[PDB]
Amino acid sequence: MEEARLLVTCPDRPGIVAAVSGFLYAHGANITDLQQHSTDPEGGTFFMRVAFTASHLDLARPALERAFQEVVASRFQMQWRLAYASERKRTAILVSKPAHALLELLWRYRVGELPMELRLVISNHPDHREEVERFGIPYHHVPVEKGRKEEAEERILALLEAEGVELVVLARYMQILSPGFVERFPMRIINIHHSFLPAFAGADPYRQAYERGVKLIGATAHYVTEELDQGPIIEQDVVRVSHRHSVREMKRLGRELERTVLARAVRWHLEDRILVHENRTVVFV
Amino acid sequence: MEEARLLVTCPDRPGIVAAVSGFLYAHGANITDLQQHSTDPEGGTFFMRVAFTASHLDLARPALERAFQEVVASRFQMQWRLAYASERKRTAILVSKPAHALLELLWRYRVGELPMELRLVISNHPDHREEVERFGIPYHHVPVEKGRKEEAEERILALLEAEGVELVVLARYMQILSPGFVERFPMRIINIHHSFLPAFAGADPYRQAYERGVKLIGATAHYVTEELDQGPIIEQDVVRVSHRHSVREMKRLGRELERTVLARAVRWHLEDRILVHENRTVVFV
Amino acid sequence: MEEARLLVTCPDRPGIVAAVSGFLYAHGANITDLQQHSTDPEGGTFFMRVAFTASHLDLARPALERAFQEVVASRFQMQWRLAYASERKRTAILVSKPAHALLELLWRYRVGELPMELRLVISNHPDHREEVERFGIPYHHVPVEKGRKEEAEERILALLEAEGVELVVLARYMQILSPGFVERFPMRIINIHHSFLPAFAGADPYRQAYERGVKLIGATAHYVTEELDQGPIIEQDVVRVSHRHSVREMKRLGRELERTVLARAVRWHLEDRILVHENRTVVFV
Amino acid sequence: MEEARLLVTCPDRPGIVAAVSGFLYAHGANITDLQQHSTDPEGGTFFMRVAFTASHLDLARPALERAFQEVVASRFQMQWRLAYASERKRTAILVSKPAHALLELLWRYRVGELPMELRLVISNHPDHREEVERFGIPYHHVPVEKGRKEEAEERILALLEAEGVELVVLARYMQILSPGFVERFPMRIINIHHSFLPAFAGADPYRQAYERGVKLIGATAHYVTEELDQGPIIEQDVVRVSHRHSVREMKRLGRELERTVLARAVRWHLEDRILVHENRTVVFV
Repeated sequence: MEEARLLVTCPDRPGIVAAVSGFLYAHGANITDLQQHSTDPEGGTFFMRVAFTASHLDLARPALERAFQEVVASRFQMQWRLAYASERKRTAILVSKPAHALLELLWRYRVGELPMELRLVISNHPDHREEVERFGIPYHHVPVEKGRKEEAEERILALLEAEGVELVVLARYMQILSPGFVERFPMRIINIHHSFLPAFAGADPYRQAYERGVKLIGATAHYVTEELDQGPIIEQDVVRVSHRHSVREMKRLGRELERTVLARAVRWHLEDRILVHENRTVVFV
Repeated sequence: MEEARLLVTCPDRPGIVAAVSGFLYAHGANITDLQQHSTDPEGGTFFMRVAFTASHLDLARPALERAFQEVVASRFQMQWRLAYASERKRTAILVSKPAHALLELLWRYRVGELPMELRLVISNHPDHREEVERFGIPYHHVPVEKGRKEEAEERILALLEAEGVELVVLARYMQILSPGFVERFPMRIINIHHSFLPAFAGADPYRQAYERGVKLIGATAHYVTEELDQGPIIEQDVVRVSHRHSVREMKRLGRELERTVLARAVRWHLEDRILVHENRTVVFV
Repeated sequence: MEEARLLVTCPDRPGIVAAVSGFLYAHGANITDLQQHSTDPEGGTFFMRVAFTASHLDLARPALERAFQEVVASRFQMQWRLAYASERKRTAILVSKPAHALLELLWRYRVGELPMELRLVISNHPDHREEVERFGIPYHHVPVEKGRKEEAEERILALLEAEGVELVVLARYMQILSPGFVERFPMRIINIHHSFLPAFAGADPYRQAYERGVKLIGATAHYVTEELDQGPIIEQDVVRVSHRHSVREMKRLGRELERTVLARAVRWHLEDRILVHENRTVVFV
Repeated sequence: MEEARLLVTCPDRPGIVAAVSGFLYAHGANITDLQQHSTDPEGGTFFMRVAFTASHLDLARPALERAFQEVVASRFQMQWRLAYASERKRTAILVSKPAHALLELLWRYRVGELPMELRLVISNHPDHREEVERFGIPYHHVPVEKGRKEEAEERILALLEAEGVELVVLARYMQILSPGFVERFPMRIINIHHSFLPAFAGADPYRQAYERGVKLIGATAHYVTEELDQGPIIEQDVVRVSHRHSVREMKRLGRELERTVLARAVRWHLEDRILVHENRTVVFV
């Protein structure tokens, strides 16, 4: 069967669920999943993901959209999107030196545990061409020269635009992205990075965490923003470490943690379970 | 504010959520929480817990019930219940020799983390009278004599009936309950017990688990049934153990695990998040 | 640098650690990891794993082994072993229809997370030939015909001998192994399989479970033994399930659980961290 | 039976385990637990905890201590300690407005899960007098007036001295302690407090967090030091949060996290499982 997903965010008022479930009912659909959240009882914002089925979710789609928009969307000033499971989001993976993130994604993709359409892997290094190509996926090596940054980014954009990339995944890509680039992929660029307690801003954090004697290693997957501030956090987790682990053993623990947290975030983004509002997310698991 | 909770279970058909959220909307309520589950897309059974607020949830209650029953309940052959947070379920704790379960409950109750009204603690032993009374709660020691079982149970029932006990919690009560007794507390008697992998039916399981070299200890909180088969499982969890732990150390791990799992189940039952159907539960966390 | 590992098991006696470490000291070795365990304070059996490095673990090895046998071993009646990290254990993987456990092993092996030397994969089905050989590993299909089981085992055994397999992993191999077969691999056959709370013995476990309303799913890896009883358990773990997950998604989590649990017991074995005594194990992680 | 614990720390050298265990053996002791650690393979510092029992740990103790000092200690330049389980450490608890951390300590102490000898509770508020004294523990209220902080510390110190406090626990004590105060309790003051990913420095942490859309909350227990920097971390842990939880329920989970995390570091300390070297700790659990 075909599963349609209705993602909705709007100002919190009474009757949104009644309106939506009621609209869907009149169009002969059957809710298979319904979740909602309100940042505040009265006032604030409303969030809802509704997964459902219905006969002929084909040419019956543009019409389903027109009606929802006229009948419900406009009434509640809703921000929404109707997504179908059969749809496979054209994605791209940018990567630099580290390969733990990329590999987990490629493999999880290969055994069919990530519902996407991986179009290509872009890297400012050649290191992974062999492994990536063995998966039947285009590997594009486009160097990132000093000052010649704009040089590189132009190619990358053309590349993604040519392929119709809807999602860009930074699998430990070590180069910064100008606000202009990020501007073309709003809440469409997922990134991963190391976290700690307390936070460790410096050179070789995995040496500073060990130096402070931390008992935890964190990792944070988030949406990338032009904004001066880190984008909407998607997922966060930690791996326990003890006096036992050496800078060598912590790094391995942190990678396993990173590739896991990142895949989790990508899987969620692909299953359409992430709703963004302001600089936070509402993840409907 | 006052929080009202609508628990509903019925045969799965399209339009239940539309009907319920729509009814609540017309009665000027605001959904603060909505969760639902369907055992099967088409066919099967429907479950839903709706927490909400509204002005004057007082004398506006019996009327809210009449309408829901005439307008929604009868239409969908629903099994339902309207519960209020201000309501404090009159409960009772039966206990025998072990005290880990009872203590966790008493304390969690004392620091206000269990929304109930503990009326009394019944025991077929005297062991805990001192601790229980220090909490300002009646301790009733009613022996359970050989063959004179019916003798004991009569007192216990009279006791609970006199107090208006709505929930009975077996905090490691070591005596069996005749089907007649259980018959007066349908899905109102929560119990806790040890679990393993593989299961260990015998004398001194905590010696057989250690003897088999298990790496896990389990505990299961469930509703008690006259039925020959263990009642609806509410919650289940495990605690990891290694070659290191001795029968002495496993027992301590299993108790900490039991009192935790049991309190969790009681807290859920009290917050009205447990829906029973057949011999399973749908817990809305 | 070469990491030597000393695994020792013997009747618990005072002074075993003194004798073992004193010996290693005299031989100019430095202990990098030391772990011990005693089943009982008085009497019982002692277990210990000592990882150390030393100048010239070259042909200095045989002498190291002779000296330990004479000076410490015979004296304490210990069953021991001295392994070298660089000795990648020649292993084989048996598999039937299900591929989740096989794939995990293959990928973790390729990414270097499993220190072994995969020599071959054997199956009573041809299904996985393409994928396994894509990893550069020989695929040998040996059907298992009712009545002709005898003939199958002999071939399987010929292949393992010709390859000098030291470890046999059953990644969800669905065919029974005769005691005659197992007798040839004392504590050298690791198997994986389902587990539930309560347990289940029938057709469709992930069915009788969804049926009982369990909140957990268990997986158990263990060495295989000739006798009736299941062999020493190596690792056990769980995955939380609920009302949300379906009978389908319950099987998916069960696979991801098994694959992780089995790969873990394999790595611990390959890393020489498992000691067996009776029908239980000591795992020094 | 009396369990003796030998905590040792010294410049990593070959033969330390040989010398320590050989010594204990000669003195007729039996090792029940042995754990060691080396920060670096070559050079660095060695850490070790040995739990053992022995015939007549009576006045045989001073001799045991003399002999170890002469034969092993001075030789390896080790900072060591020999603790006896029966020596219940005299401890004190400081607390301000928040009571969650205090209550947990009090209850776990009463139920016997914290091997210590609570001598007193001191607060710059009178709020908890009734509850603390209900546990049979003296309550001493010492206000902290701006400008009169000096006068407060002196009294607090007089109370601790008169009681012979060996361990000072800060169960969310909201007042600053002068270096002069801390200097009197080298590695003897355990404190607890919030932590986030990313961290937060302002008014209302559980506000700036709900603000950033974090999915975790952290708590860190650690010894207090005179210097600017936070002292050696003892334990760290987390609690997952989401969109579901509110700013209210985020504080509730944060309390339950802190109380558990602090009580854990306290028990490990009381059980002599913490060794400090520089600004980090080694925790042998």
